[PDB]
Amino acid sequence: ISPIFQGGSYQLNNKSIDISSLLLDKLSGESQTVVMKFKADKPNSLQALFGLSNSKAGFKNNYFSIFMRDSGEIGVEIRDAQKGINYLFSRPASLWGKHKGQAVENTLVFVSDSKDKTYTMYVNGIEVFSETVDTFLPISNINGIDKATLGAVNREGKEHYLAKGSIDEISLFNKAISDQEVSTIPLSNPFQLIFQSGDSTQANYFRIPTLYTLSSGRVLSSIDARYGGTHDSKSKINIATSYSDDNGKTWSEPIFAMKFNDYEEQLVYWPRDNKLKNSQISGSASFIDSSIVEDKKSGKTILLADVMPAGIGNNNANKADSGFKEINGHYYLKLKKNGDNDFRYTVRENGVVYNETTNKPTNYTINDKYEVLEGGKSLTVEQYSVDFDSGSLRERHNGKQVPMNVFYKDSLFKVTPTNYIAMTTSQNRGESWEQFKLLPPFLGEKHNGTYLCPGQGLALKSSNRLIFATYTSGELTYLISDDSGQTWKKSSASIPFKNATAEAQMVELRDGVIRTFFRTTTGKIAYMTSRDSGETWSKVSYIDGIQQTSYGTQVSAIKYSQLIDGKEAVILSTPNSRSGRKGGQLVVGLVNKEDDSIDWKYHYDIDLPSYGYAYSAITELPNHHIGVLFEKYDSWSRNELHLSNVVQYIDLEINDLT
Repeated sequence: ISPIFQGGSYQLNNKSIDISSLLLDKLSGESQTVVMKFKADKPNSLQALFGLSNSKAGFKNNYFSIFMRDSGEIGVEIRDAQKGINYLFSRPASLWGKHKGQAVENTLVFVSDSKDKTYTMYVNGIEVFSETVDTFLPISNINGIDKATLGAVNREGKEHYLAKGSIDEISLFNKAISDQEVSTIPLSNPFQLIFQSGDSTQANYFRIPTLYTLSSGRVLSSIDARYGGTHDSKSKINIATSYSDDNGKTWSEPIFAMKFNDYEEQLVYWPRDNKLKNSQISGSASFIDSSIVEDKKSGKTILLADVMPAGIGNNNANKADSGFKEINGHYYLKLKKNGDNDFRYTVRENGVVYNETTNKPTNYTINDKYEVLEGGKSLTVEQYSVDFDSGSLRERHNGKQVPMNVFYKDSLFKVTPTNYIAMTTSQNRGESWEQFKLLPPFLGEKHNGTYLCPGQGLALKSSNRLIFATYTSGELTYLISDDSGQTWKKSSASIPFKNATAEAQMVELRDGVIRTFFRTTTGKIAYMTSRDSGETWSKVSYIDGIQQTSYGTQVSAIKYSQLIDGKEAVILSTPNSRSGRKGGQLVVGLVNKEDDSIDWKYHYDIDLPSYGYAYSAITELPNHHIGVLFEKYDSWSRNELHLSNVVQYIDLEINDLT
């Protein structure tokens, strides 16, 4: 249908605009849609874009408003004191501010539906909330409404929540437009989604993006597909991938690189209230943090990820146990059988389950998918599904049988409850992935697995060497393969930290020379250098000019193929903030050939200093543009848990950065 009101190009410069005469007598019926295209690249701390209020003495709490915060949060208030109603619905991290230095036109659609008694908010094509209430309050049925306002709310004759921004277009409709109709509204997005709610993964949440440019020109991405909200393991999480064959313009429907089936792949709206938001799926196996590399020799793509058995995460993982038993320099996965108190079994060559107590093979074998076979017959377990119908999280059997896997809660044979690293490969550049294999322990049988550094592994340009960075207490542990990932060895590099989340990414400055940039606990990004293709490592230095929080954030880094200002260039992606995960930047550094020092010369602001920016992935696209896939929210903040579609992709050119 057509709007009852439409206006545009309003400048909001800390002075409200009265549109009462134009709008108020147009409002009819109990359902309304507001469509608003607006920019706010210098917002106040808290400002209203649009208001409908009773401006009279004594009715200060009788208003409807659409508001935003300088955190990027968007929301509404719907208030009527006589009805005893004070609704506030909002979601953090819902907005863009600037892109390539220009103010972003956000497209906001708010639907107030009397029939379904539901309030729904979309921004930039993403539904950020949908709230159903028992007692519906039509936004223009607030008692004594007499003002329609842009850029403030009129309360008792004064301007509250004054805005700085612009509204280039605002339309109102006396109808609750359908989800279909919403989808036809043109957008001016500076970003795209690769993975998103409702896609083939059926995860409502995503974290830990990666990007890697393959030699064919295909760009590959991996990610944590997180089902039980955005929580780290323990949870249900799979590793998903998508690729682009047109320099990042379009992306394939995701497939899984690593998945478990003990719990259903469920699209769930995880609660965000303080009482339930820490609900965590507690009985599922999971994967977490992935990294990609391409091998020149074989042509294969290799993907590593951490693996967590059922109910396990890094916090409750057995730190004193690798989960393997050493027998003559060979390592075998340990297993515990139903009823036993110790691990009296191991998994041997060809997957033969072998009994340690009496040194003999059983009738059980483990197949390639880590599934349990008895006499060659597949054992099964009943799958779980999760729900909040009872008012709290329940995990229960759903009637479906799935192959029995040693990483499962209900399995006859269970692995050690600790963290592992697994590897999978693809021979068709991400169209399909093999069944994963566990990597051996690298620091002894009584040391838990090191933690994979998410992002890219490193393929040395002048050799067949492949390196994946990992970390643990007191060191970075580089995993090195010279044979297409068939065998790995470690190279330990001491770092002056106990228990740092030392997520590290590497760049090859020149042949055989690797600089690794890593997260610390000091508020500064650290680095070290190898000049022998990863065999030995320098002491640790720190970057000045970039700030992180005490707890830190993953940093992504690439060696740019082209010279800049006549010099070799490295590009880092990180939040630049001592306060939270926000103020995202790409920082361009020029290498000094005298000593391999780096002058951090250009800082490109991804969006506002106050808008969220967390884990990130960067890659040089085949056309020499830069692709960035990043968490556009504060993934540390306990206020920004469980948000949909905040991992987003943008395309940049070097001239944008400089």
